[PDB]
Amino acid sequence: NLAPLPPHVPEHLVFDFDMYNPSNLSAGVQEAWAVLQESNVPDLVWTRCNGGHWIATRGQLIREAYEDYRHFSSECPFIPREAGEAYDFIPTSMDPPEQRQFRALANQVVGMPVVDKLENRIQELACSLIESLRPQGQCNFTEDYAEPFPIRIFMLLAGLPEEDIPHLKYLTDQMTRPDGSMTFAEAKEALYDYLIPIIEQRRQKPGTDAISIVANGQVNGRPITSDEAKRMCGLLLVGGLDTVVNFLSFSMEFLAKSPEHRQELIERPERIPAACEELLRRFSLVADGRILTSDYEFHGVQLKKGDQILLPQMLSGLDERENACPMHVDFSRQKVSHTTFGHGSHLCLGQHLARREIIVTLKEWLTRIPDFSIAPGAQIQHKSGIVSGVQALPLVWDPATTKAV
Ligand code: HEM
Ligand SMILES: CC1(C)[C@@H]2CC[C@@]1(C)C(=O)C2
Ligand SMILES: [K+]
Repeated sequence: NLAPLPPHVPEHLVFDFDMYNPSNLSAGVQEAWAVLQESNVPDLVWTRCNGGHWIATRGQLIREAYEDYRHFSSECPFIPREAGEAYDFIPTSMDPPEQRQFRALANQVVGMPVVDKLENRIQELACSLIESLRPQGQCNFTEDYAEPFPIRIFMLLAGLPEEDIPHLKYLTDQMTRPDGSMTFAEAKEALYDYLIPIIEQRRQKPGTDAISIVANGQVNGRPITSDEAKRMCGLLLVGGLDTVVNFLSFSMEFLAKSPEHRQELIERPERIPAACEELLRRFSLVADGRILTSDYEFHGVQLKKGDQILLPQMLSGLDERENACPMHVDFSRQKVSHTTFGHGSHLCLGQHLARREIIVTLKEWLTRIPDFSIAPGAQIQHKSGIVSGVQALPLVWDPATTKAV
């Protein structure tokens, strides 16, 4: 249903896009969002779906809004309004200047030096999963690799038992793509209920895992509070359980459907990092936003204090004003423009971990299983939300064409 149009919002800017169930979803989720960049769609539209909110449709406006934290605050960064209001993860719910001391701490548990320390385990897990799959000649990619690989790495980093994954994964998914059994506030409450006693335990007896490091950390030289540590750990959990997991499935679906692209990476392994970047542009998948701190005129549109604005990270790289032939995957693309990992002061802290997971996946998979396709008959379905994803990805191949390492 459609929220009544607010008096201040011009009728000619109304485009009722539903970010949790977009009209054109069956053509693929990026395609469905890309309808916002068809001719005759303004740079900034209002949807009456999900309580009503603005959507910036072009990378120029998305970037500008992300840079301007004084007008576009991350205090309420999710749609619908109930979810954005409840949302209190650190650092994402804070604006500069107060945000920064918290980023620095988070960077200590997911930053480059940590990723370098994880490198061998990341490599081993990829190899163990793929080798185990190789003789079978099929898999359900979402459950058999896309989920266990990045998630087990995160649980290792966090010192959390893998048997807790089903519960934590369910809760994280309700925050990004709710099935309707839980509001965002209920899912958050449950994530914090899980975390509170582990945070307390690890402040009493500090270990070397990421929760211990955050919960015993300092921010600008003063001790972090129990409550702050919980709000940061919760975010780390969502990042670990619902980002790369989804991205790997878009990429693998594409590689399954495109022998010529796999062939390029098989003949030319050195291109994998570039291919990773071009897939991160084409299969970009996050869309969150900001709240207006004051009435503000932005690109000839009057925004009112309290208005929410969706600033889809997904859209910048798909905009033909940033990338010619944006729906085409070109691993040789010269200037790969995107905001897949966000933009401005909230630039993704997990991006080095993400790219390492993606590049290790591509290298290891294409080495052992160069030739695969979608299961015959399978109608691949995407799902949309704050993070988009793939419902199921059944793959098949002939074991005879695979290679043991
Ligand atoms: C394909 C993988 C990933 C994508 C596309 C992604 C995307 C994003 C985006 C767009 C933001 C900014 C959101 C905003 O400005 O409101 C962000 C922030 C963040 N990401 Fe990622 N991310 C990914 C992987 C990860 C992983 C694996 C982790 C950690 C386990 C993580 C940790 C974080 C954290 C802690 C922030 C908040 C930084 C801040 O608010 O200052 N990310 N990410
Ligand atoms: C938008 C995000 C991808 C970013 C990290 C996890 C996520 C869902 C957030 O709450 C901030
Ligand atoms: K909030």
